This record gives sequence, C-alpha cells and structure tokens, in this order.
Amino acid sequence: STAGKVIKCKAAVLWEEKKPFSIEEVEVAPPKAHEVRIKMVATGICRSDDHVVSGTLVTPLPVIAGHEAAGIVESIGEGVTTVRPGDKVIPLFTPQCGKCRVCKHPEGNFCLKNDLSMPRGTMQDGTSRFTCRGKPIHHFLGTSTFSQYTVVDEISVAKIDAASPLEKVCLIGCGFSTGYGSAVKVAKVTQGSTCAVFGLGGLGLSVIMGCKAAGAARIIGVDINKDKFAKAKEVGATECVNPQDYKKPIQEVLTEMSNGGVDFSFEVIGRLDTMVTALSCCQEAYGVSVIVGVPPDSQNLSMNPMLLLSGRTWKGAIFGGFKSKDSVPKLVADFMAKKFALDPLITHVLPFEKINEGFDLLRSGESIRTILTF
Amino acid sequence: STAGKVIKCKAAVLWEEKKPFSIEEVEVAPPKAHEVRIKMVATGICRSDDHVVSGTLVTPLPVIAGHEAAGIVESIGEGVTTVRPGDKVIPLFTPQCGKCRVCKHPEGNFCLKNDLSMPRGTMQDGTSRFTCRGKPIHHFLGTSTFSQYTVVDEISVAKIDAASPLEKVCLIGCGFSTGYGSAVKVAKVTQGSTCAVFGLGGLGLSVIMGCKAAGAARIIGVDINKDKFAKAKEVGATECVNPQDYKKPIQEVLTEMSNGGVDFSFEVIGRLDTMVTALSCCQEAYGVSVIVGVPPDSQNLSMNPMLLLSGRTWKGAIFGGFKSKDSVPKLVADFMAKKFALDPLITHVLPFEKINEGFDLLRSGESIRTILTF
Ligand SMILES: NC(=O)C1=CN([C@@H]2O[C@H](COP(=O)(O)OP(=O)(O)OC[C@H]3O[C@@H](n4cnc5c(N)ncnc54)[C@H](O)[C@@H]3O)[C@@H](O)[C@H]2O)C=CC1
Ligand SMILES: NC(=O)C1=CN([C@@H]2O[C@H](COP(=O)(O)OP(=O)(O)OC[C@H]3O[C@@H](n4cnc5c(N)ncnc54)[C@H](O)[C@@H]3O)[C@@H](O)[C@H]2O)C=CC1
Ligand SMILES: O=CNC1CCCCC1
Ligand SMILES: O=CNC1CCCCC1
Ligand SMILES: [Zn+2]
Ligand SMILES: [Zn+2]
Ligand SMILES: [Zn+2]
Ligand SMILES: [Zn+2]
Repeated sequence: STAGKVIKCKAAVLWEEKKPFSIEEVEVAPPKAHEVRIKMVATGICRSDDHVVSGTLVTPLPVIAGHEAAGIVESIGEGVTTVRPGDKVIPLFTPQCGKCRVCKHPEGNFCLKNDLSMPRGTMQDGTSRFTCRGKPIHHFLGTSTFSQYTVVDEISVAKIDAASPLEKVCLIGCGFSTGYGSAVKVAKVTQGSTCAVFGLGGLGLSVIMGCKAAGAARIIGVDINKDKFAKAKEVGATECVNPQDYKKPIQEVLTEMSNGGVDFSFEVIGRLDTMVTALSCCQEAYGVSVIVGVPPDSQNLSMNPMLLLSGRTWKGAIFGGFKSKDSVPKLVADFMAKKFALDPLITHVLPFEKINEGFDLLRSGESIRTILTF
Repeated sequence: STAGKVIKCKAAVLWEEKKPFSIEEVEVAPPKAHEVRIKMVATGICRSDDHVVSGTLVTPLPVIAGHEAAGIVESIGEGVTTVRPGDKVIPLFTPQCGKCRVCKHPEGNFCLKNDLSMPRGTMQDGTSRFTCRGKPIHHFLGTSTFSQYTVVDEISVAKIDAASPLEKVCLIGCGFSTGYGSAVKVAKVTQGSTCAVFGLGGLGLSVIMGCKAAGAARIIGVDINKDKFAKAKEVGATECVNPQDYKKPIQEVLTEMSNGGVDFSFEVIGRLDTMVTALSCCQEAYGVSVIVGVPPDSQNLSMNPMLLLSGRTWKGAIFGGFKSKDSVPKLVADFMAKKFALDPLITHVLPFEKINEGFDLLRSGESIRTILTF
C-alpha cells in the first residue's frame, strides 16, 4: 500500500546539537532511480551517532542519524538490480560504487562516493528524501537508520541471508565488522602476538574478537571504566589495565608488561592523547598501531616522528578495511555458519521509541550496544 | 707491527657544535674482546654527519663522527670469529647482535644494541677507544669513520668481497642501502605504481633507484633546488617539481597530478612540515608514506589523524629496513654483479684532509656524495 507514495512514519530527528532526539512524524519520499526504500527492523546505538549530538563529528543539521541497522526492502527505484522488495538488507555507511579508483584497488575500501570526508547530508544526487514539519531534513552517511523507513542509494545497501536474525546482524553494519576487520585485515594480527586494545566498548570488544581469532597469545584491554573489564575478558582479553590506577603513563606500563612493546595496538576511543599513547606502546622497530576511534572535529595531534623512524607502522581505517557491499553479505553468512558471536556485544534491547534512554545508557558507561527494535 | 699497541693517527674531531672539524692526532686503543680495529680507506659525507654539527642530531661531544665507510681490518680482539686481519669490511651504524627480540623478528632491523635511541657515544661496553690531547673522545653510532683507524664492536662490522672497490661500496654502509631499501623493503613499491620522493640528495636518489627497480610507472621528484633535477631523472624520475614554483601547497599539486594521490610517498629531507605534506599527498584510502629524513632533535609535528583514519599507512625506518650484518655483504655482492649503480651518487672526491671543504660542498647544495680517501 506504500510503493510509489510518500510514507508518513516515525523517526528520531536531531534538530540541533546537544539536545535529545525528537521522536515525531516525518515524510519519506519514494525512491528515485537507483534508490531503495527500506522498512527498518533493528538499529544499534554507536558512539559515532552520539558524536553527532555532541559536536565531535560535524554533519549538517537537522538530521536523521543512525547508520548501524538492518531492515526489509519496501520498494525500489528505477534501474535497481541488486535488491528486490521483501529482501533483508543492511545499509552501508561506506558505499561501494565499484567504479572509482578505490573500489578497484585490492586494498582500498573508502569509496570516493562516501559522505564522510566532506559531508553534505544528502543522497548521492544532492537532495533529501526526508521532511519534518514541512522542513527538509538531512541524511547521515547516506544511511539515516533512526527512522521507521529510510531511502538509500543502491551503492549503499547490501542484500543478506533471508534467514538472518535482524536484531543481531545489524551490528555487521558497523561495530562488529569495523573492530573485527581492524584486527584481521588492517593490522593483520599474527599468531602468538601481543595486542593492546584502548577502549572496551562495542568497537573495542570486536577488535578483541578479531585479535583472538587471529591467534594472539596476549590481549591487553585498556579502559578507564573498570566495569568494562569482565566482558573484555569473556571475549578474549588476557588482562585489563585502568590508566587511572597507575602513577606513570600507560605507554610505559604497557612497554614494561610486554618486555619492550606490543606487536599490535589499537586506539578504539577517539582521543588524540590515546592515539599517541597507543602508537608509543607498540614495539619501536616492528610494532603496528591502528587508529579506529574518531577524534574531535578539526583538532590536530602532536607527536615525535622518531616514533616512526625507528620502524613503527601507523595506520587507520574506516569499517575495518572491508569493501562494504562485497563483505557485508559474507560476514552475515559467516555469522549464520557460527564463525563469530554477536550476543556478547548486546547488553540492552529497547523499542525504538526509547532511543534517548539508549543514548543515556551509552553515555553513562552502562551499555555496550543497545539494539533498538522498530 | 701495530697489533696489540696503541695507534697514533689522524682523525677529524668535532669539539663543539657549528664549528669546523679539527683534523689532528688521536690515540686509538687496541681492540678488546669481540672488537675489531679497522684501517679506513674511504668514507662518505652524509647529511646525518652534518646533523651532528648543526645540533639537529644530538650525540655526546666531543666526537669522531662518520658512519658511511669501508676499510681493511688491521687487528681483531679475542673471540672475534666473523672477520680476520686483511679482510675488507663495512662498519654498521645499526648493529645486528643476532640475539635481541628485534634481531629475531622477521621484519625488524633496529637492533636493541644501537647507540641512536639513548646515545652514549661509546663502544658496547660503555667506554671509548679514542683519546685526543689527552682527553677521551666519544664514538658515533658505534662506527666513528672520520679517522684513519677506528675500533668497532664485532656486531657492528660486516665482511665484504675481497675484490670490492672501497671508494664506491662505502655508500652501501648508509646512503644507497637506506634509500633503496626504503623503497623495495619498507614501502614495498609495486609495479606500475606512482611514487613521490621529497628530497633529491644521496638518500632520495637511492629511493628513486629502488622505486625504478620495483617497476614504478611514475616517480615524481620534489626538491626546492632545481639543480638536483637532472640527476634525479637520470636515475629514474619521470618528472620533477619545485614547490617554490607553485602558488598552491605541493600536496595539492601532487594529488592533482596523480589523479587523486600517489601510491607511495617518501620524506627524504628531515623537516616536520614535509613529513606531513608527504603523508597528505598519498592516496587517502590506500596510500603509503615512508619517513626517511631525520627530524630536528626533540621536536614534534602536528597532524590531523583523519589523514590516517581514511586508510593511509605511515611508517619510518632506519637503514632501509635491512638487517645490517646479513644484508651488507649481499648488497656488495649485488653491486659486484652490476645489479645497481653507485657512480650516479658520487659527485666529488677529496682527500680526507679536505673534510671541511667536503662539508661546505654539501651545505652549498653543490654535491650529492663526496667520498673522502685516507
Ligand atoms: N573507524 C570506523 O570506521 C568507526 C569508528 N568508530 C569510533 O570508535 C570509537 C569507539 O566507538 P564505540 O565502541 O561505539 O564507543 P564506546 O563509547 O562504546 O567505547 C569507548 C570506550 O572508551 C573508554 N574510554 C573513554 N575515554 C577513555 C580514556 N581516556 N582512556 C581509556 N579509555 C577511555 C570508554 O570508557 C568506553 O568504554 C568512537 O570514536 C567511534 O566514533 C565507530 C565505528 C566505525
Ligand atoms: N632513516 C635512515 O636510516 C637515514 C636517514 N638520513 C637522513 O636522510 C635525510 C637526507 O639525507 P641526504 O640525502 O644525505 O641529505 P641531502 O642534504 O643530500 O639532501 C636533502 C635534499 O633535501 C632538499 N630540501 C631541503 N629542504 C627542502 C624542502 N623544504 N623541500 C623540498 N626539498 C628540500 C635539499 O635541496 C636536498 O637536495 C637527512 O635528514 C638524513 O639525516 C640519512 C641516512 C640514513
Ligand atoms: O560509525 C560509523 N562510521 C564512522 C566512521 C568514522 C568516521 C565517523 C563515522
Ligand atoms: O645516516 C645514518 N644514520 C642515521 C639514521 C637515522 C637517525 C640518525 C642517524
Ligand atoms: Zn567507489
Ligand atoms: Zn558506527
Ligand atoms: Zn648516513
Ligand atoms: Zn639485536
């Protein structure tokens, strides 16, 4: 009863920074050519969504945020070939156009069609499909999953197993895949190695899962919230340290614990100081450090380049280095074949209408992932 | 007639920063256990030696500098098994102890016995073999090659082909191997790729040599001294750019020329600003940037970590990543088999007594490598 028509539905609109989401009626236009309209089933609350509220991540407002989700195709636009109505899908916050220089490179995944580097808050054609109170509303990362219905470009959606449990596999749309791939694909953690993981939220626990899958012998979790240590050890950490417990800088502590530096370190918080600390605690001649966390907008870090001249490697990645449309369906299939677990990341399940309580749980330190159900 | 005795010889002593070297008589003690005393034959002038004079590279003074050299063993201490009197040798400014975690690692080369990180200016045992005017003089990087005779630890010397031309292969002790390896071993430049090389001195020309050996399709040399361009093209650069010729920042020119960023970039100067520029000019999702230049002591750079989050890899290396004692004899063998050329790097030859003129040539921009003969 909705194909080709405007849909009126519920969404969580962010009208301005540092305010609660406003749960109210929006209008969702039908998909144009090469676009897909999706009925949302589940969406996770990721720290990157909170970064929009806090001003840490700048994107045009007002906006419908949300990017870690799964749903069912309601209708498709002219020329769509990769999904059909009724299909289960995961929106892709990093597109895979398949035709740019990055998509064609064996090691690149940050497709040049992304809306992250110079955010416009639109669809690929530069316009918006959302209206609220008569006003146009921006999209977020080409996904906008905090809504009962969204419209995405075809290059930003992947079809997944029809038997998938959507309230779990939405995490493959961001948190799991990003952390897991940061360990197994970006860092390329080796068997028998020592790893250090800064930040033990949903992303950091997924990094730990990847370090353990890669055969690391030691995995040191680092967090200022000791309530995060129990779950980190359940998913593979061999020990946890709270920097606030020590009188010396944690890079010195980790270098001593590791008899000279760790093999792999990961910054999974989003602080400039912990990015430099994580680089410093990896072994000076052969260590590798990977930045996953998102730093505050337009702020530079300061570091001594001798940390690199001795032999260290420093890198970062979006979405765990995974080519999004190729990888998301394979990752769902791996989950269905029991190759990794997602339940350890899920601490809370709430109806979508309680989105603000879900953010309060994240901000208070009490949750890993809250999954919102529509 | 000198074994077991103190040798009185000439050396170039640096008594204080920013002053000419003083060519005068020194006393060189005989080698203790596991040490080797070498009659020097030829030594190159590298910018790192000038960094000692300028205070850019801090090591205790007074000092006998020099680290790029080749000579003949005069005598060996007790227990030495890897060289004999009469052998041709190259001193190793990065040792290879064979026993530390770095030496045992498949990719590491910055041996933990190095005298770079926390410089003492001594032999491994914490003492010096040099006296001048009755005063003890420091060593430099365990090599101290600006002297007619030096004493090195066994882990800091490699035996080379007895037919080697010492006035050429001294460059394998530093400039050639560092630049060549930075391309072929550290960056792992790929066939058909586009490279940018910042700084076209002895080290940068050697990077170009490695990029060409690796099969790069384009190699863009970058230097503010346009007189360096002709030789850079002779050894493989396909084009050269002078940043002072442009109204836009050079990362912008290079991104434009490479249709979105280069595959590999190399900083081979030693400036904080060009380290950040070189990182920025490599492609944001899959580019690799290698720091080779030495930054000024204790200074930090400032950079936006979003340059890394998009997917860039940033690394540095000492000595082109080569394990020194294993690699130097193989590199000499390759030179003897005509696998690479050293003559393009040698622009001037002077007697050792004219060392100060050789440094004047480097500082004026006129030379690539001056080789000093003893
Ligand atoms: N590179 C990518 O593609 C993606 C990046 N991100 C970013 O990853 C980061 C982590 O996201 P989540 O796991 O969802 O966040 P989270 O808020 O659930 O976890 C962050 C953890 O960092 C801890 N922490 C905070 N300050 C700390 C400090 N000084 N020292 C040690 N620990 C500290 C917190 O206690 C918390 O447990 C965020 O910046 C997020 O924006 C998220 C997903 C995709
Ligand atoms: N990582 C390692 O193991 C080693 C590092 N080094 C360092 O490599 C660097 C290069 O050494 P050399 O080739 O012997 O020095 P060099 O002085 O012969 O060459 C440096 C080049 O950089 C150019 N240059 C200077 N400022 C520039 C600027 N703003 N922009 C563009 N070009 C600029 C100069 O005109 C010159 O041609 C030095 O810092 C040296 O200390 C040297 C050997 C071993
Ligand atoms: O969490 C999902 N995406 C993130 C990727 C890193 C930049 C901010 C958005
Ligand atoms: O040029 C030779 N060695 C250099 C290596 C980089 C640090 C300073 C000394
Ligand atoms: Zn693309
Ligand atoms: Zn996310
Ligand atoms: Zn040198
Ligand atoms: Zn060693």
